[PDB]
Amino acid sequence: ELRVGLEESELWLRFKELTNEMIVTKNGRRMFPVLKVNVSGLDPNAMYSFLLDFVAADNHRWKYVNGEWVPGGKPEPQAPSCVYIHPDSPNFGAHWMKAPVSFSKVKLTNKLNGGGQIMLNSLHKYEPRIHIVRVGGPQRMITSHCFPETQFIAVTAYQNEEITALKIKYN
Ligand SMILES: Cc1cccc(C(=O)N2CCC(C(N)=O)CC2)c1
Repeated sequence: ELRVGLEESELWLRFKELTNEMIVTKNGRRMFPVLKVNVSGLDPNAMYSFLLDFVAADNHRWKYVNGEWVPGGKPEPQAPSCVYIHPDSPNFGAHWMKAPVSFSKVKLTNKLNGGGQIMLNSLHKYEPRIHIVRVGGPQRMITSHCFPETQFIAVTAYQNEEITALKIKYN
């Protein structure tokens, strides 16, 4: 069975219990913590591409009001985010299973941009999601996995200084 696990869940859970935040910029900012995924049960010899996207966890705008994140009352449907291809793609099962698949080079932006960068809506809450796509093979196959532990609100600057401190402590 294809097994997908989150590396350093311990640390992600510290961020999550405070409400995690990720900076977005016009040029695009890398993520801390980095999404690192443990994958077992691939065909070592089959060919796969690893895809990352961000699901809008709800349809609301969030604001930091008197030291607390609170959703707006005016939901709007959230268009699905663009997909980031792990730059090791495509590659053999063996490659993907020999070390955690680490999305260290994805950049989160607030502006439609050249390419690579993933545009998110500021003050929306996001749930990272991967797709493992069997490529080249006779039968195309996709397996998808969500990472609740890695939810965050996209921000142009940190609101909760407890997050600022955790980010610095662990970077
Ligand atoms: C058919 C399929 C499905 C999913 C992912 C891929 C893939 O790994 N790339 C990377 C290289 C290319 C690019 N320009 O980034 C796009 C296709 C291919």
